[PDB]
Amino acid sequence: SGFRKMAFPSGKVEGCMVQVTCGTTTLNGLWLDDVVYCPRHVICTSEDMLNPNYEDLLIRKSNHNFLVQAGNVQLRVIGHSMQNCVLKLKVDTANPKTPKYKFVRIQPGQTFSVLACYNGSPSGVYQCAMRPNFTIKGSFLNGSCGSVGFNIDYDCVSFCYMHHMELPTGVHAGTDLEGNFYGPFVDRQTAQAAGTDTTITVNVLAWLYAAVINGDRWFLNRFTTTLNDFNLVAMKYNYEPLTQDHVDILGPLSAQTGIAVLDMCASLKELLQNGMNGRTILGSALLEDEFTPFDVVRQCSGVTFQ
Amino acid sequence: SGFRKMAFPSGKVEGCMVQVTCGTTTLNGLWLDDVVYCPRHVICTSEDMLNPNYEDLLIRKSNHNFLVQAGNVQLRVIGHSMQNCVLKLKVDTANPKTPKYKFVRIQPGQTFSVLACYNGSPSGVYQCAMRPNFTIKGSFLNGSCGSVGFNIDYDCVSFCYMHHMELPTGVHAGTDLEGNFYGPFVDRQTAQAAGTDTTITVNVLAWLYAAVINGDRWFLNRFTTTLNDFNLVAMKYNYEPLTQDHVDILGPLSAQTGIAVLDMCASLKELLQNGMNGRTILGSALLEDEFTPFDVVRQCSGVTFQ
Ligand SMILES: *[C@](O)(C(N)=O)[C@H](CC1CCC1)NC(=O)[C@@H]1[C@@H]2[C@H](CN1C(=O)[C@@H](NC(=O)NC(C)(C)C)C(C)(C)C)C2(C)C
Ligand SMILES: *[C@](O)(C(N)=O)[C@H](CC1CCC1)NC(=O)[C@@H]1[C@@H]2[C@H](CN1C(=O)[C@@H](NC(=O)NC(C)(C)C)C(C)(C)C)C2(C)C
Repeated sequence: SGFRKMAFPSGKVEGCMVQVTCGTTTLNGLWLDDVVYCPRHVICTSEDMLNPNYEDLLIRKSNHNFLVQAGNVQLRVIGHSMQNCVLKLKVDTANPKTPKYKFVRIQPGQTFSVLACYNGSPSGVYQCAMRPNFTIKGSFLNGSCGSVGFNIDYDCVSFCYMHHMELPTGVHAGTDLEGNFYGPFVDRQTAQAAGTDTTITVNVLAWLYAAVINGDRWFLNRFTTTLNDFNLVAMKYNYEPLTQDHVDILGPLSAQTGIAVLDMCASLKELLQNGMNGRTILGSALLEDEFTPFDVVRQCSGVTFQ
Repeated sequence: SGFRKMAFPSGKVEGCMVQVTCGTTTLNGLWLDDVVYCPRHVICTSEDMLNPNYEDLLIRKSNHNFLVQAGNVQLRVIGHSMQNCVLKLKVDTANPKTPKYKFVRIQPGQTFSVLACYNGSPSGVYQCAMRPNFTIKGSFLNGSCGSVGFNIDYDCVSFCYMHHMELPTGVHAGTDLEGNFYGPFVDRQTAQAAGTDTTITVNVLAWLYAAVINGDRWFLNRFTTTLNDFNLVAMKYNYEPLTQDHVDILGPLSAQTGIAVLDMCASLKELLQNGMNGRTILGSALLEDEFTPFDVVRQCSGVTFQ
C-alpha cells in the first residue's frame, strides 16, 4: 500500500561522481572506466559565453588545464576530446566502482532519477520526467552542472541525462551522455525559446491505474469513449494525443485492474471536465503525469535491482 | 531553481541490506559491523499472530533457525538476542561496508529517507515524514519489512525507522532501531486505533519560505498576526500548534527572505481561509507539510554529504 514518487537507489551512481575544474569553473563529472564525462562549457570564461567557438577554445587547452578530483584523490588527465556538448577526459586510473552501464537517449514522457551533486559530492536523489518540450523540472543550483539522470534495470545503470543549464522559467536543460541536447537548446548565452509544454496523457492514465490498485475508485464511471473522441477532449486541455501504442502499453495495468483503457479514458475526460470537487487522488489535488506505466508496475509490484 | 521532494543518496545504506529467513518468513535486515537487526516477528507463524509471546517463541529457536543472506553469500548466525521489537542476530562476519552511523529516535514532524527493499535488495528511495499520529505514509508491499529510514549528516548515517506493519488505512508503522515502536502500536494482530492526524504547521511555513526563495510571492500579504491568533485559526483547520520554538527554528529562513515568521503566518491564515483559487505553489495544489526547515535550507543551499 502507498504510492510515492520513488527514485532508484543511487549507490551505483554515487561511486562515479567526481569534480572537474578548468580555470575558475568547477562542476561535476561522471567517471566510468578511465574516462570522465562533463559539460564542455567547463572550458569557457564568463566572457566566452554569448557565442563561444568551442573547437577554438579547446585547441588552446592542455591536459594539465583540467583538474579532476575523486574524493580526496587527484586523477591525472592524460587525454581529452569533445563529443557534441560533452568533454571526455581520459584519466590515468580506471574507476574501480564502475557499474555495468549503458548510455540511452530517452523519449519525452519517460522518467529518470537525478543524483544532484555539488563539487563532486552527492546531495540528494529525486525523480524527474523528460517533458514534451524537452525540459526537466529539476532542483539544481549553481555547481550542479554535470549531475546525471539514470534508470536502473537489474544490475545495469542506463544513463540518460547530464545537466547543463537553467532556462528563464526555472526549468532545466541538458544532454544525453553523448552530448546531444534534448530539445532545441544550445550551450551558449543567447535567448532560447522553450516550447509550450503539454501534459503526458499516458502517464496520467498510468497513475489513475495506480490509484485503483491502491484501493481507490471514486473517479471511475460507467462510460466508455472512443480514442478519437478522447483525443478531442485531450487537445482542449493541453494534453498530448493518446495513441494506440499508448493503449497497448497500458495493457498490463488494464488487465490487472479489470478496467479497459478506454474506460479509464472516460474517467479522465470526466475529471478534466468536472475537476475533483475537493477530492484527492493518491494524495494529490492535481492530475500527476510523472509516472510511466512501467513506474507504476514497478512500485505496485516490488521489482528490485541487482 | 526548482524544489523537489529529495531523498538522501542511498549508497551507504544499500551496502547494509540483507535478507533474513526464519521458517517460511523472509524479510529484510540491516547489517552493521557483526550484527543484523530485523523485526522480531520474523520468528512468528501465521497462527502465532493474535498475541504471540515473543520470549516464549524465541527460547524455542536456535542460531541455525535463522538464515541470513548478503547478496549471494550466506552469513552464519553465531548468537541472537531480542531488544524490544527488534531481533539482533550476531553473525560471523563484520560488514566491510559499514558506514559511520548512529541510531536516533525522531520526533513527529521530522523527515527521513526510506530505502524500500525486498528479499534484501533495494528497490527505491523516497522521502517520508513521521506524522503527528506516529504513522508514516510510505510505499511498502509484502516483503518490505525491515526496510529502514535514515538521514545523513556529513558522512554519518542516522538510522531512525525500521518498517514493521501496515494499518487498515494503508499507512505504516514501525520502530526505531532499538526496537521501540513510534506511536501506540504493537507487533500483534489486534485492532489498533491510529490517532487522528494533523498537519505539521512549522513544515508548511518552511515550504512557503521555499516558494519565496524560488521566486514566487503571490500568496504573501501585508498583514501580520500574533502567535495566539494564528493558533486559533490553526486549530480550526486541524493544524498543529505553532510554538515560539518553531518560530525560532524558522529564523534562518525568515532572515534569508526578509519575511518575518508572523508575517508568513498571516499568509498561511489567508490561504487556509480562502484557498488557492486555482493557483499552485511549488507545483502543488495542496499545502505541503513533509519538508522541515532544515530540508528547505539544505535544498535551497546545496549541502552535500561525505
Ligand atoms: C553549471 O555550469 C554549473 N557550474 O553548475 C551552470 C549552472 C547554472 C545555474 C547557475 C549557474 N550552468 C551554466 O552556467 C550555463 C552555461 C552558460 C550559462 N548557463 C546558464 O545556465 C544560464 N542560463 C542561460 O543562459 N539561459 C538562456 C541561454 C538565457 C536560455 C544562467 C543565467 C542560469 C547562468 C552555458 C554555457 C549555457
Ligand atoms: C512484513 O513482515 C514483511 N514480510 O514484509 C509484513 C509486511 C505486511 C504487508 C503485507 C505483509 N508485516 C506483517 O505481516 C505484520 C506483522 C503481523 C501482521 N502484519 C501486518 O502488517 C498486518 N497488519 C495488521 O495486522 N494491522 C493491525 C494489527 C490490524 C492494525 C497485515 C494485515 C497488513 C499483514 C505483525 C507481527 C504486526
